[PDB]
Amino acid sequence: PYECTLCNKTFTAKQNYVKHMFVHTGEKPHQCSICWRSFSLKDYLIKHMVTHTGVRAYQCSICNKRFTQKSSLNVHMRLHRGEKSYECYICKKKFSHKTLLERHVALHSASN
DNA sequence: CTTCCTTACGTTGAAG
DNA sequence: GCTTCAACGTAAGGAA
Ligand SMILES: [Zn+2]
Ligand SMILES: [Zn+2]
Ligand SMILES: [Zn+2]
Ligand SMILES: [Zn+2]
Repeated sequence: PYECTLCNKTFTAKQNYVKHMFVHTGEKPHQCSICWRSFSLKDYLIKHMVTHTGVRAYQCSICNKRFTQKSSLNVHMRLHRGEKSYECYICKKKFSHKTLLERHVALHSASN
């Protein structure tokens, strides 16, 4: 029900509406006391502080590799699921089409 | 190729 | 019940 006069965007709650209008003001009052960069919202600065501490709190449950963020970990999860590959049950090689495995399995048949 | 690092939205749930 | 408002979640996309 909340709309931005400028960029014309609707928000569900008032919190994101109030924050969005402050970002428009360009003001950045949340400063990192290590590198002295400023940020418009505190939640942004909280994420920036990881670049100094080096903590990697977001660990994948599969390969156990840790990341600086959850967005970085979310996109990493798109790699543990991908296109399947057929497997010759003799030489254990992989193939990308069934008609390719049938032509290869038929090779093991002719010679033996 | 991945990952870092930035921003922008969202709902949930203590706490007045 | 009605307001925050912090702590998360989702995602995008150039930089490293
Ligand atoms: Zn706007
Ligand atoms: Zn800093
Ligand atoms: Zn993983
Ligand atoms: Zn084979």
